[PDB]
Amino acid sequence: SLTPRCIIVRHGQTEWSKSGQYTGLTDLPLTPYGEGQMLRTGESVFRNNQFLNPDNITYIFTSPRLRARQTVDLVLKPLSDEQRAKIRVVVDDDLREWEYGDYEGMLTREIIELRKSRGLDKERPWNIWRDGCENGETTQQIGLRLSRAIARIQNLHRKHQSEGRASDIMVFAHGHALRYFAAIWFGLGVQKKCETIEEIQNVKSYDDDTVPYVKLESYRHLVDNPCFLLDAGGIGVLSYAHHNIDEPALELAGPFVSPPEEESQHGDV
Amino acid sequence: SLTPRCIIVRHGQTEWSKSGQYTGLTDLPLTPYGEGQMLRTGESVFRNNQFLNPDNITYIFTSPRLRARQTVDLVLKPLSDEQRAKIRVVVDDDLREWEYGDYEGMLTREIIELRKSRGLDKERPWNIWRDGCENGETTQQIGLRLSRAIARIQNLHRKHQSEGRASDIMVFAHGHALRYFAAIWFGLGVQKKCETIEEIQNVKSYDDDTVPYVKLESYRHLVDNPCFLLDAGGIGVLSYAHHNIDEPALELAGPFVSPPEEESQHGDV
Repeated sequence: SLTPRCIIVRHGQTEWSKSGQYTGLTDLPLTPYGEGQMLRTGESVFRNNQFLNPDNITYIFTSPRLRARQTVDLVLKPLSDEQRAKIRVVVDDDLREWEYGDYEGMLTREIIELRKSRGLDKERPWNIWRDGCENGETTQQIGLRLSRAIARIQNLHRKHQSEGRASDIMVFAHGHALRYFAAIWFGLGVQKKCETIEEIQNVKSYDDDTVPYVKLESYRHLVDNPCFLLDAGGIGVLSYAHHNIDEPALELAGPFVSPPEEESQHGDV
Repeated sequence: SLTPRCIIVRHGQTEWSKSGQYTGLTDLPLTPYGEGQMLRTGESVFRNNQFLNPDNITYIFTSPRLRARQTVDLVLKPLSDEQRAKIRVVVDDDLREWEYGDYEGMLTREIIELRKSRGLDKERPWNIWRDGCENGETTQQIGLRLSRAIARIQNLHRKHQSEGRASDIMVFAHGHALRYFAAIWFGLGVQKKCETIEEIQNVKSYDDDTVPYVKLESYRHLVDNPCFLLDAGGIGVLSYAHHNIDEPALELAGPFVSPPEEESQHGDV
């Protein structure tokens, strides 16, 4: 049985993303170049079934944003209808971009200037991962919501594996969000217990009965930059050491997966 | 001008790697499956110049091991002689696999059993990133050599970029070593100053005048598992935030690089 993966994909280029602007809840479309960019992506990741075999895909999660949903269609173009029917696509609000608040639409340079004029960052420079965004999200808020996504996904993965099924789940979302996502997948940042009303409640971010909700004891958030680079159309491959869904890991993935019988990993413990 | 990348590739499958055995200085060849594995990889990475353009490759570093060297030839089969003449290949002893010492050739379960019989790991289970290997390397020793290779690589990157050249450097090495490499690339583990005689001296690990030696002030080593997965023939993409060689980053790399005019990244600071 194949080791499960969660394969994260940033939406294609939008106008703001190309220009360095922070795009959160603003619902921009893919630019023409962005479209072609995701069309060629899907083509390249499905080519001959070596990197991604549509038979092994169980779930595809998507941020509600247009740009992300557009990317789903475009990347999945090489699939047949038969292939598409076996796959569940779930819209999940937990997957949105960091809510930029006051900073929506701005450039870094501008954010710094705006904050400076407000008396902020007097001792150290702004750092979104620590500080979050005025009238937008703190690092804890996005850590939390991403953690519930992750736990849902890992839970599907465990059930699938335990059923003897291979399972590739995809996530199409955003630049800050996915870097964040991948950072906590493999253990960066800090563990915090779920205490406040927000930290405990079911905010109902998706509507799909076949995706069990995972009620978290605790969650993860970052306090600093994880140092990931993720351009539009960038892909990350998240997964597991020693076939153990308890040892989440970031995969340095080559163009094709080895069958378990041909894999090269040391044993656990 | 394009952001430089250090593209790390684990050697193809060997008989020991396939079976879970620790392969350090033992100089195994690729299995036939391994060869085919890296022939197909090279083809897939050079396919249409979108992921890797031979034009942009300046340096290829390789561990001295046979398996790594074999992989270099195999991955580069798609190249013309003209293309290969513009690329320098540098054998670097600093890029070898962790020296497993007493554990060479063994399996993890076997390592644990041997250590337990010696009275070790009485309070917590063996962890190589903290503990290293009996009559092999400490984590600090491999941290050190890897740090020297990185420093030399980032050095070339900076020079090439400052000369207005793109720069893709490849590194072909090993499972533990590469994960370790990527881990320190982007900031995991701990900074330690170079104090002891080993920590300061030039061990002369490669022989190529065109590669400047970098005399380190301090270096990095891990103290725990960075949680990367890296099969035989796996590939990671290391790089930089905001085109600043001062901000090393791991890239979640899609099938193709965007021209800087098409890239989607927030400004720095």
